[PDB]
Amino acid sequence: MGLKWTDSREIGEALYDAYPDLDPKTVRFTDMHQWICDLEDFDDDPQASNEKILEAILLVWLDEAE
Repeated sequence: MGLKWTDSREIGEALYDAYPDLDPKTVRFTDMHQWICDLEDFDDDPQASNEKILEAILLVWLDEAE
């Protein structure tokens, strides 16, 4: 039981927490999925990263970062 796809907010905060130096506008779904799948705390499904799944996480990263 780690970071879950539906739990995009906790993930968004995780991303901004670990990567406050990175701008979520320049971060694409691909790039984000690399780091989010690289997360040691991440534990759900590495393949079911639906676009809107990654998008929700990207959008919340935008929300937190700015």
